[PDB]
Amino acid sequence: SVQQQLEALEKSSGGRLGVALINTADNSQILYRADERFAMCSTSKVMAAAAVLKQSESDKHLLNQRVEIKKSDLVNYNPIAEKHVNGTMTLAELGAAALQYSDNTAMNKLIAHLGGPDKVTAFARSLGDETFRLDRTAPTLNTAIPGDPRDTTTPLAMAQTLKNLTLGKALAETQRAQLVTWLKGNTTGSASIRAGLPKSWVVGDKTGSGDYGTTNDIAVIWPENHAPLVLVTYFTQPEQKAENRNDILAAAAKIVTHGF
Repeated sequence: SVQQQLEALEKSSGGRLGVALINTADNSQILYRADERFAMCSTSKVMAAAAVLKQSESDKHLLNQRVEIKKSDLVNYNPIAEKHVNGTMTLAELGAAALQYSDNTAMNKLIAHLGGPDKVTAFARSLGDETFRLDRTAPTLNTAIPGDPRDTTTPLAMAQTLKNLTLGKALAETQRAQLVTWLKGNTTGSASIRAGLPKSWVVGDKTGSGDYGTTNDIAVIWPENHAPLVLVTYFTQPEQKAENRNDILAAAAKIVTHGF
């Protein structure tokens, strides 16, 4: 019935829905188009921040390293970085801004620090993720053109990697905890996966939206009396100027976390 419910949701939606839920109680999964590629949009910011966290494991000064913010670094959506023009932000602060506010300047500074989008890909590969690819900086990583492989992954690959990052083997403990803290403090996800869940469940997530009405969210969810769930909900539409549809992500989240 869960499969039927997701099929029905997609049927009405006017787009293409991708879901992967991993239930860490038993490693079971709920999958819907989970091996199809979707543009990640800002969900990719998790991988860039995590790559810097990985580096910080072997450089105790890295997270407090100053990064100069200049007016020319501002792009299309940078609510935190714009406050710091002519000043500095630390790499930790850039991670926080990228994840909790989806700050594009912050994402770009993380990418630049790492040595370019391909370094983020290499980090994902180092985690066993064969699917993730980062090709561009922000905001062009949000073009989300149907069939374009740039800046894409699959729901299952991203769920597996988010699990490894937040609950599993990817990062040292202090860094894992930092990533979790960041995701829990996200400000941009109220109407997405979170809106489909019991209000008191603890959740960390990263949203992403782009053209083609591409509307995404990746989450780690801690029920009150059950093992964590890792959930990726990706959604994209056929027309370039389609509205984004966080409601669909909330609906999908409700479907797959029910009976629980």
